[PDB]
Amino acid sequence: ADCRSTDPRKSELYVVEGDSAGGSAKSGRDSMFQAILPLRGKIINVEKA
Amino acid sequence: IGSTGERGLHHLIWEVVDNAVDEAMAGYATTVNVVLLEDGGVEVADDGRGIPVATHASGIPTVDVVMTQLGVSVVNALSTRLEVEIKRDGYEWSQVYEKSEPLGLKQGAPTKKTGSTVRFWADPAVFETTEYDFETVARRLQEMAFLNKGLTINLTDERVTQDEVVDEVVSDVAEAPVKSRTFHYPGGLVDFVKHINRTKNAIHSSIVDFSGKGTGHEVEIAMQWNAGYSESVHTFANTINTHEGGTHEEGFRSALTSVVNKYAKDRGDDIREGLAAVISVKVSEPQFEGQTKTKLGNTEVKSFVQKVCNEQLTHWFEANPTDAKVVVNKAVSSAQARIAARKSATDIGGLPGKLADCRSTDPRKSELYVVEGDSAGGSAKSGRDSMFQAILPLRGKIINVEKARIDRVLKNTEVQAIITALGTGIHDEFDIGKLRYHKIVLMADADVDGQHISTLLLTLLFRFMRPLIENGHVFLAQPPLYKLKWQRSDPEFAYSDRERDGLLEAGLKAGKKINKEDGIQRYKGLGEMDAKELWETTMDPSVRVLRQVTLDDAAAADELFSILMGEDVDARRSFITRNAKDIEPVDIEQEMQRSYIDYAMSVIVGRALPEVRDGLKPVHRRVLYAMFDSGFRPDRSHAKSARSVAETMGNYHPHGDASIYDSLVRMAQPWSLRYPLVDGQGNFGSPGNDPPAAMRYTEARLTPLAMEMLREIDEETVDFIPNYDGRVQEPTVLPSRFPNLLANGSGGIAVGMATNIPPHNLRELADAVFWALENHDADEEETLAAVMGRVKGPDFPTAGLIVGSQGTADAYKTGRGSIRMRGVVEVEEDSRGRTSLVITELPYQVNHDNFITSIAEQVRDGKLAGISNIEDQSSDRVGLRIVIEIKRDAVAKVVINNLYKHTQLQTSFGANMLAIVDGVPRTLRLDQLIRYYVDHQLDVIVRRTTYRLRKANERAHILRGLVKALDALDEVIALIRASETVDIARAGLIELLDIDEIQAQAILDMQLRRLAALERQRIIDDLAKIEAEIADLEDILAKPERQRGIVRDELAEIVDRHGDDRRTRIIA
Amino acid sequence: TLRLDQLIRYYVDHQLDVIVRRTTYRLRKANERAHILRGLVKALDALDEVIALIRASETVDIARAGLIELLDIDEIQAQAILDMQLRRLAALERQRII
Amino acid sequence: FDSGFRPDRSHAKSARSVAETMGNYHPHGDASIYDSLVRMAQPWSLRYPLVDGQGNFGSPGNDPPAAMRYTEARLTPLAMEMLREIDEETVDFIPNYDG
Amino acid sequence: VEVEEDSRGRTSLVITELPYQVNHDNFITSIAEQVRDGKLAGISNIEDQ
Ligand SMILES: Nc1ncnc2c1ncn2[C@@H]1O[C@H](COP(=O)(O)OP(=O)(O)NP(=O)(O)O)[C@@H](O)[C@H]1O
Ligand SMILES: [Mg+2]
Repeated sequence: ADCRSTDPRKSELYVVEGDSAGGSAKSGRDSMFQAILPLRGKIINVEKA
Repeated sequence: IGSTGERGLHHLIWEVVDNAVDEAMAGYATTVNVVLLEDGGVEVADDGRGIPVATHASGIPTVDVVMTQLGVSVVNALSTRLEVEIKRDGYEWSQVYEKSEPLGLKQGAPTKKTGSTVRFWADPAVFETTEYDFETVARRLQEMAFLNKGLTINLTDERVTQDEVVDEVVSDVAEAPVKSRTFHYPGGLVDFVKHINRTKNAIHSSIVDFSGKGTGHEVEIAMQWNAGYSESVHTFANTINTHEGGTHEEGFRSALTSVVNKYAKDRGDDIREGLAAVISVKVSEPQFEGQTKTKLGNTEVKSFVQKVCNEQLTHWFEANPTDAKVVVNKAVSSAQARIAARKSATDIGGLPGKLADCRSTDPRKSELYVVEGDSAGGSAKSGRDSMFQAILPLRGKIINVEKARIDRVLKNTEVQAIITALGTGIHDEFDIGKLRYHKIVLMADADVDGQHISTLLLTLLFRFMRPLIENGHVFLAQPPLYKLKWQRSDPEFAYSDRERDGLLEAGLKAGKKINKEDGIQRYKGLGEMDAKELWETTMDPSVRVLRQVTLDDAAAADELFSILMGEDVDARRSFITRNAKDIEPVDIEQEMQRSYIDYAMSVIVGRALPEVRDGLKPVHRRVLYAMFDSGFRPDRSHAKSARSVAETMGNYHPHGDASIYDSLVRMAQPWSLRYPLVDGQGNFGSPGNDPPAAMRYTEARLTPLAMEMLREIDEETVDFIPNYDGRVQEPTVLPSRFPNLLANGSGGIAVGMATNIPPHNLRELADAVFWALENHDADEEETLAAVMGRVKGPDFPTAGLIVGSQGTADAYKTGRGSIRMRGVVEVEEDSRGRTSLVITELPYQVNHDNFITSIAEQVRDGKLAGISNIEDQSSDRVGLRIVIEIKRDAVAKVVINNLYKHTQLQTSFGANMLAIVDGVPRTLRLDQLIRYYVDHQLDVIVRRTTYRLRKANERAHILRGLVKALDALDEVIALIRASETVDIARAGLIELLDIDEIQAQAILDMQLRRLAALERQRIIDDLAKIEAEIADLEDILAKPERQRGIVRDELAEIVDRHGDDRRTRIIA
Repeated sequence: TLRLDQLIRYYVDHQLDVIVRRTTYRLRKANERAHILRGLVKALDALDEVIALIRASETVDIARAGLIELLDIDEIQAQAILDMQLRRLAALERQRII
Repeated sequence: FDSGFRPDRSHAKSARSVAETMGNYHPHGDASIYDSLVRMAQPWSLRYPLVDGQGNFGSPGNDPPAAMRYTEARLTPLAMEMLREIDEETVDFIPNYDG
Repeated sequence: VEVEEDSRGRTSLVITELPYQVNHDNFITSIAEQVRDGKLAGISNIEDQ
């Protein structure tokens, strides 16, 4: 859910999980400089991987 | 007669009709009129010769002689009244029989015209039911006209309710600006095979027809071969369906095989594989053997039919060789396909651990019980008597064998399992000798699942295992209907509705105690019953009642199964819409019909269609009510979603939280409902691919609009019915003080039929309701004109645009129309001259995240061009912002146009005005939806006024009772103190003051705080307060036009505080 | 990870705690119910005057504070009397309270 | 216990006992709850069963129990001793999922 | 395990009890497969009575 702002200085990335606060973080945000990455699946354990 | 139930009750009709038709079969009667009467009788009129009226050999008229002997005599025997009108010998007669008593034949008017008429009323003191199945009757008469090439049969049903769908072809549209059917088939058996191969879709075009005159008989055969996978070879011996077989069948088969071998020299089950044929024999002295009274014995008929078939069959192949060629290219295909089918080390093979077989080696004393795994799997396996009972629990899904090829049938595990248990083969490999259990007891629930399974198995046994039914090895468990649960005594089990009252009264009268709300248990599932209960009530031979599945007409049963289980959706749809207001030998065609309708409707009402009155399916209704009754009103603070889900799950809808929360959420989502019924808190997803948060996290409560949906439900404004565990009462419909169906819309597909109603504006809808309220006495044609105009079209929450107004006017005037929807795109240039189209509005039901991707993948595969980027800049603060970057070479106007072309940015909404009107699925016009809602609202008001009057004359009685005690307080208090017990004090009150046991208990249960001066005056003033209300509601009842007004004003108020400005703009 | 004795003793210990926690609460409740019955029994002796008082006061709050002026008791004890249903003033039921 | 399903009183459908747990104590999917309910009802599972069931409660084989709408279940004389005087502040209490 | 017989003359071993937590139907299965695979010989038949 990318923000308007092109400049990374003023940009902001919010990493959620769609199941938790995806739908709502997407609504609440100042879309001018805020982007939402709702994690919609199972993340792996990258330790001994 | 055969049965005291429905099976035997119909046999009377056949015993009457069969005489009238075998008169037409003599060639004297042209038309037979069959009338199912409103009361309970049956009228069978005809234009035959006339029943012999004059005095017989005995001395009493021949009409009376035929009515009390061998036949039709049994009709009069089992009749409370049987009238016989005869038109013969230049005059017409009366002859009436009162409870089988031949009273007298009065000769009136001189009729030079011939015929007869029999009107008989069945005895309810003898039969369980006196209600005849129209479809059962309808089907058997249809074949009666097929067998006789020049006869008309006219069936009419009188007891048809004012509204109900009567039509054979139920119109997919409009339906607006006595069930009758006529049978006449000039083709004969030719017309019959056309009817058979209608759906089967035949290879060749030439129907084989030939007639064989006999030395004491007469045969007629019609044939056609199909693409289909089975033999539809229906046989008849004197209008009787010889389903078992007989010499005419085995003579035609000999002569048919000895004909297909002569034409194989040119260029068994094998041949027959395709064929749909009809053998119609006439035998002078026919005698039938068989386990059923069917199966023609007559050995000379074999030699006659084989001689007729030999000569006439070869002849067709000689004269029509071009079709004869495509016949053998199906027959030899059948051979090599089932040849290849044919074709392990130290194996038991006997169903590993998916069955629990009986100790008994002998099949004669052995019983197999086919149960559903989760239904009676464990309880049957344990309750049983292992010495002779086996349990095959079906742990899986059963295929709809009806149209499928024997390949997919035998693959399906649950089908494959059954065959392995019985031991007998399949079609060719089938040998009844190998039968391992001499009783097959199918046990399944009354629930929508159990009925769905019964249909599936009765389809299978009828097709792939017909001998098992005929020989009478297939049964149906008859489990208890009720469990009368006494407090001190052990429970008694009732199987009948009548039997319950029996044990209920007698038991109470004998001095027993039962709860008078939840005291009786109506079973729905076998899962309910304990192991012990299961043996004592439905498994033990010493107590049980079984139901023997008997086939009574295979040709009519072929029809029933080809409709409900077949591939013809429009025939099936129609049947459902017609039949919507719905030890012992049982008919297959009637169990199969009841089980189908019950399942068909449960899946229709439950998930497919909204009610016309309140627009909801039961789940939403049950969420809203559990919420209301739990007190999650808008005044009070939100409750965790889980709480509402739990309250619905535990009391009204006991199926997994899954669907319950899924509906709760939809009613909360402002992009889902035009007028949201739920007021949510937290993450309730997005119009993209974002789900809502867990039920444990989100919170919801009713909206003040949903409060109008519920408004005064507690005041007996709707009919309540007992919930799944008959512990509480659940409403059949919600009051709906605003028109929910049209206001919010409705979608849904289930069992062939689907609905798709759009959402509308409440303000525009109130206008049309006020018009209907006011202009209460106006024509369907005028009121439809008025509703359109007030209502200017659908008003989607997601807003957008409605392009044109034909599909809009279509769906209003018919009930089916296509509504074009478009999205609002704005254009904004950058800073570096880079233009970009920004989607601000998208049509209703288009998924946001699924849309962006569509464009992305369309651009990726070249189908979309001039697009360099897509961004979702949408938030709650800046609405929808799907930002499409367009190239500097590309023209923004054409890109906007190409998106309107390919993508979801433009999509037409297909409207379907389907709704459950009086339990009947119905396609409706805008005015009908309006007038049915006003109907509801006017009922709601009188009912509300009724309860209010009752619940006031109730209170006033008490208050008058209390006031009486306040003035007599010194006496009242000095009395109570002197009396030793409460009941002694209560008796003294009824003495002292002329009051009721209820007015006196009001005094006793009265707290001391209520005696302080202000509170006495509170009771004094309350009585005169309530007495003023009583005066009013008496008037409200008295004046119906005053109630019409209440509706208007109460609804204006709702649109004056909750109505809103039109979201989507209608354009052209 | 525990031996058999570790499990037996941790059990016994919890039962011994369950008893004291109960007895403490039972006693805590027994004195609560006692002061109430003490309140009502006191009111049963003055019953004539008690009844005379309640009806002589317009509101329940004048009657409540009047029920502490009359009988030397507390607001919880005075609310126990006011909420007393008339039925509880028949001979057998008055004897149940005493 | 809180819902009053003592062994004195008649059997309540499993769905009522399930809905209550899910309602204000454990707000998850009914399967996890009902599965626990069913275990305490099975005499081949618990040596001393805590649930007095009624209906198809599966088998020690591959037979599942019936739907929660069908089976009925209540507490056991022994499970009553497990809850013996919980109302009497014999144990510590904590606030539930919503509080 | 009890060992009944003298019916037709043929002997059989009837399992009257099984250790705690063995799935009955997965056990009958287990035996039957071993028998099909030859791994368990002598067993001519298995059934839940
Ligand atoms: N419309 C009719 N006109 C003249 N005679 C009739 C008519 N309908 C019935 N009958 C006569 O009524 C008689 C009595 O009926 P019934 O006892 O059923 O004998 P049946 O028809 O020979 N045998 P069944 O095969 O059992 O119907 C018949 O034998 C006919 O002769
Ligand atoms: Mg007859």
